[PDB]
Amino acid sequence: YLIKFLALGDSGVGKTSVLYQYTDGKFNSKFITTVGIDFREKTIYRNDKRIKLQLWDTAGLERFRSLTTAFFRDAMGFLLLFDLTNEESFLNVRNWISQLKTHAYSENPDIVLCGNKSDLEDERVVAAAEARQLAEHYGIPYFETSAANGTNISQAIEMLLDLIMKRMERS
Amino acid sequence: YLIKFLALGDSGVGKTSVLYQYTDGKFNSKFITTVGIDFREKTIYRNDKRIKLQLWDTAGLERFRSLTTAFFRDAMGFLLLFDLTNEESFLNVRNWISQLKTHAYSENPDIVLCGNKSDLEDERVVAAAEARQLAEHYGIPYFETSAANGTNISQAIEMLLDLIMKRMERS
Amino acid sequence: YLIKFLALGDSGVGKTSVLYQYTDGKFNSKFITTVGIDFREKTIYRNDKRIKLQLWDTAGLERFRSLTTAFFRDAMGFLLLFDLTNEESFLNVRNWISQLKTHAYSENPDIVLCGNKSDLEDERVVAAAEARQLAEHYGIPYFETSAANGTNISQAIEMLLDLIMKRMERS
Amino acid sequence: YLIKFLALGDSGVGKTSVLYQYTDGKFNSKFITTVGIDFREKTIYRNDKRIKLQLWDTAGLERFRSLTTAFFRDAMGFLLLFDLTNEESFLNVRNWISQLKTHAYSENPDIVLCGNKSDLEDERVVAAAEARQLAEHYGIPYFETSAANGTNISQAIEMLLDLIMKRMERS
Ligand SMILES: Nc1nc2c(ncn2[C@@H]2O[C@H](COP(=O)(O)OP(=O)(O)NP(=O)(O)O)[C@@H](O)[C@H]2O)c(=O)[nH]1
Ligand SMILES: Nc1nc2c(ncn2[C@@H]2O[C@H](COP(=O)(O)OP(=O)(O)NP(=O)(O)O)[C@@H](O)[C@H]2O)c(=O)[nH]1
Ligand SMILES: Nc1nc2c(ncn2[C@@H]2O[C@H](COP(=O)(O)OP(=O)(O)NP(=O)(O)O)[C@@H](O)[C@H]2O)c(=O)[nH]1
Ligand SMILES: Nc1nc2c(ncn2[C@@H]2O[C@H](COP(=O)(O)OP(=O)(O)NP(=O)(O)O)[C@@H](O)[C@H]2O)c(=O)[nH]1
Ligand SMILES: [Mg+2]
Ligand SMILES: [Mg+2]
Ligand SMILES: [Mg+2]
Ligand SMILES: [Mg+2]
Repeated sequence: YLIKFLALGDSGVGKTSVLYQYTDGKFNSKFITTVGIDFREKTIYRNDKRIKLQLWDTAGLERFRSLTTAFFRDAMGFLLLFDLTNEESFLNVRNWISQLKTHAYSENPDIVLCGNKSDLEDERVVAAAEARQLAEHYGIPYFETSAANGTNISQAIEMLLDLIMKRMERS
Repeated sequence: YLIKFLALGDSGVGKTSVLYQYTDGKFNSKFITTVGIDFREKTIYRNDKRIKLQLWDTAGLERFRSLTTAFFRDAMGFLLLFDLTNEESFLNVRNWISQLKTHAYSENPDIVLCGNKSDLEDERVVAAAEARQLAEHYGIPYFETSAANGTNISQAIEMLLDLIMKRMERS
Repeated sequence: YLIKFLALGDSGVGKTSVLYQYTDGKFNSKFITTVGIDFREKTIYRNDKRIKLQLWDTAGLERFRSLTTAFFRDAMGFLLLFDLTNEESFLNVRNWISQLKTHAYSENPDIVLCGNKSDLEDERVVAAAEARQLAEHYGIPYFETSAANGTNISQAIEMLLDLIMKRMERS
Repeated sequence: YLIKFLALGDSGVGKTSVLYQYTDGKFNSKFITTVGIDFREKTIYRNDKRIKLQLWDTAGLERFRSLTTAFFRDAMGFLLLFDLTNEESFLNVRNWISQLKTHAYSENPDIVLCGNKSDLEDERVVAAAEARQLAEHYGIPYFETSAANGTNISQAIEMLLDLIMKRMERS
């Protein structure tokens, strides 16, 4: 009931800003383009249970992440993000979901897709339906998040917790 | 009938621009000198068959590529490029073809050499015969490509597909 | 009686400046933000014995340190530092002490926490009690060090030497 | 009778300029501070034999070199350089020779120490005797080299060839 999952996606998505909105309920706009392999942890109570939630952050400038073979290997669920203000990030989601399924333990591992930076209404480039459709072909939940607003952040992470808690219970 | 091969060579050759000309039939002149380990995938029909072609790109600033021991190890053919406007790139091809043969699975693995940036007629430095000769000593196909024009791009990749499809069939 | 330990913590703490104050008894204010994996060595006489002390320095821009699986794996004690003039460094100590216990050999390995840059009285941000309290919850020694002054440097390293010498003797 | 050795030392020593003086008998003053893991090869005739000499270059900004566990592991001799115009480089030689002996195959592996940049007479900082003394305590050959002049370059590499050829013959 230590629960570990991994946040991943492209550089600029906002997976550092997103974990901090959840862990600490506020928004640091300052963030070095991550070089290392950090994590924030925090105790949650969901289904009247003990959850030491361990939120592992990754460097956006590699898919060598999930080649960690311990950090990725030890993780139980994945939180794939993209930026709703660059298409490139969104288009890679297929390649991400793909490489997860292959290099992961289970054939179908527990994933939640977030389209971040939703507050940037004026720079939106990914259309919501197309996103929802991509969520359909894979049958994984989708949330339009903002680490600036907090919109759907808690929902999104709580879903991933609920998914793997189900997986844990099914066993 | 998922087919994986790896594009490699020196930094500036144009192996990112070349995969995008093939995948998407156009030319992005913008490309950050690759830091990560990306790939584009795409479904092709060659010999009335299902081809999920997986085009793996590498960072030009290492031969630590092919030390990937999974990414290189899992790949079935190699697409070695050089720039026809710097000799250094061309001269390394021997050292590349060399280190492939050694660190690869088969004694003779399936390779296609491309001399890229052929549109840069005014800055050409490698002479075509010398290139063809180098292709001779190793008995691997050679194409003078441009990611700007698309010239010989499709031909070149289709050849590499045809080679490993032959290898697959021979087994 | 070659003794190896590893200095680690965040970028800017002063673990390069601290090893040099100890090895060489003076202060180089010049220090490139470490890119490699250096060490200083030096022969010491503690409990009337031969000590080839090997002081391994790490790059502050990773927890991929302690994933070294030889450099970290071969080390016998750890010297965790933080800067008393940025809270972030101090707050990570928990996450450091945590990840050490997990990825290390022994359940409880030999650690000494240093709060560096104590000379920067005017920019002090971590309160001494809170630091001492953090040392309490884990039961590991704590020193307020300066690589500029030398204050508590020798004490701190000599303690870590004494701890693992005890561990060696107990075996 | 493929012979592999590895050139290593600190960033700025001149181990890229030195291999090129040997391979090609001239001096490129232009050299990006190496990021990757290159090698030059060349066929030599020493003791009336076939030598495919493989000269592996390393990035100066790590001792993670010799952690390559294939590139270092596959190498048969080592060519340690330092700059005669910075003491730091020279002082590390002990730590280099040390870490070689430990992480290498044989207890005493085949090493040749070069003090490079000897042409920079006006900026010389390491005194020749002190260098020769350091060579004495370890009993490995020493040459004062210049990649600018070619002075002692061929001698130095030919010695390392002769050493490991002896080791090969003794077996
Ligand atoms: N306005 C706004 N900016 C955001 C949002 N999420 C992230 N950012 C901003 O996007 C930039 C990078 O986000 P960051 O938190 O570094 O994301 P990351 O995906 O962890 N970066 P990397 O992949 O390089 O490690 C910063 O400028 C950050 O403030 C968001 O929802 N809204
Ligand atoms: N004119 C022209 N420019 C080209 C061609 N191919 C690549 N380029 C240009 O060459 C530069 C580098 O191309 P790029 O694809 O990044 O090369 P790379 O070898 O993939 N780089 P890296 O190894 O770092 O991944 C870019 O400015 C790109 O437009 C070509 O056929 N013609
Ligand atoms: N005033 C003061 N400056 C210090 C002290 N210790 C380190 N510094 C300064 O802190 C800066 C970085 O210190 P350094 O030793 O390089 O830090 P590091 O923890 O080794 N960094 P990295 O993790 O990037 O290798 C340098 O400017 C150095 O002078 C100290 O005790 N007092
Ligand atoms: N005058 C002079 N300059 C030299 C000599 N050897 C190398 N240099 C110069 O020193 C600089 C760096 O040398 P280089 O060969 O790149 O060394 P390196 O050790 O491979 N560097 P890295 O560790 O970053 O890979 C360049 O300006 C090069 O021209 C020499 O004998 N004399
Ligand atoms: Mg980040
Ligand atoms: Mg590229
Ligand atoms: Mg440092
Ligand atoms: Mg170099």
